[PDB]
Amino acid sequence: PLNGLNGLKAFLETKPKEFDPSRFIQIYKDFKNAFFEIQAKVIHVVGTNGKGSTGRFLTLLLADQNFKVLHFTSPHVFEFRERFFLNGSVVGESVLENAHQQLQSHAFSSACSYFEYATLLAVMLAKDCDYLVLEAGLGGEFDSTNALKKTLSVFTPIDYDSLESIAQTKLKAMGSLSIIAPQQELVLNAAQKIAKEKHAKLIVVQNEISKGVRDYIERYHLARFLAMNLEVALKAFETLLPCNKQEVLKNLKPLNLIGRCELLSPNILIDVGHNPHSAKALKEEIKRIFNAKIILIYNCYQDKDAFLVLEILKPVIKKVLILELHEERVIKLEKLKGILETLGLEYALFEDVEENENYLVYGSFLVANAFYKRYQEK
Repeated sequence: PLNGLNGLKAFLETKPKEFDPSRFIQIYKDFKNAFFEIQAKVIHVVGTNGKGSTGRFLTLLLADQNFKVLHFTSPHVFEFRERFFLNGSVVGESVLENAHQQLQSHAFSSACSYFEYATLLAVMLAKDCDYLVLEAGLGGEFDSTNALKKTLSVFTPIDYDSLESIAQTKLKAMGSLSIIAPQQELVLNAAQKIAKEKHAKLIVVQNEISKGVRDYIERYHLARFLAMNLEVALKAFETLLPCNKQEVLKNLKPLNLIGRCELLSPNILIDVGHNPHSAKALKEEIKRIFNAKIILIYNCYQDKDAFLVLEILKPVIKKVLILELHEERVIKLEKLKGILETLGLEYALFEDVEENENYLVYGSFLVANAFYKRYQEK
């Protein structure tokens, strides 16, 4: 399907995943000429944390109103097609290969970067959708998703050169109508200044969780996801559909994201997070699922509070197996060893999983995807 000489998998391998802002603007113009100007209303999800859950919550609410929605996310945990959540499910392989087959014969498709091609695939897949929930990549203000006309932007919490510089690149591409989750003070200030400069409407989400959202989270034991992420998605929903007065949380299905609190096997739990909030939720899920101390397979980036996360997990962790990663912004090995020694956690390097033991794989998309490849090859 996605395989073969002309398949999508081979085409993506000609685009090694790791600069010309004018490129995709030109690519997208050619796409619209050669194909179509998408009619779906486009929601641009921009931020540092909570992009995935905020966007998927909004997608689920819209789908519950019998709307056709595509949710475009990045990166992926196990398979590339995770990036396209179409009409309530991950896109089928043959549907994705068919979109690729239509695109690949055009020059602008060969000019695409890896992520730029994924963006065009999302637009192709969403041709007949009512809404396109479009998560920004790492391109900043020149991100490929910036080239599509937007109905609404949703700014999830922004965090870590400087924080002001991060906020600037994300917020500068705000359109006429945007929802902003609770932010740090300088980020809210920067957003308000830009909105005034652009005559735009900025809807500031109150730092407040409704009973309906609390009830939904407790009813499904969804502590894995910040309640505020659903509050922001609900505000987006109400902003898109101001005439809807239904109690949409009562029949909202439980949120499930691939690679979040996911049992890959009876003895392997996998999660791409790295946060005190997700660590607490995984501790609780470890207690429910295994009801014993387990082994942690772990690494993290240099910018994260590894100490606190490991301290939170320690009560249910008997040993840490460090998943050696040489990518550059990963924490240095000896520094991580010192945190584990401060905490009193036995550790070693990860090599293989034993069938008689239980494991949590945790730390990043990178940690989970790199584990999965080594696990795949047995």
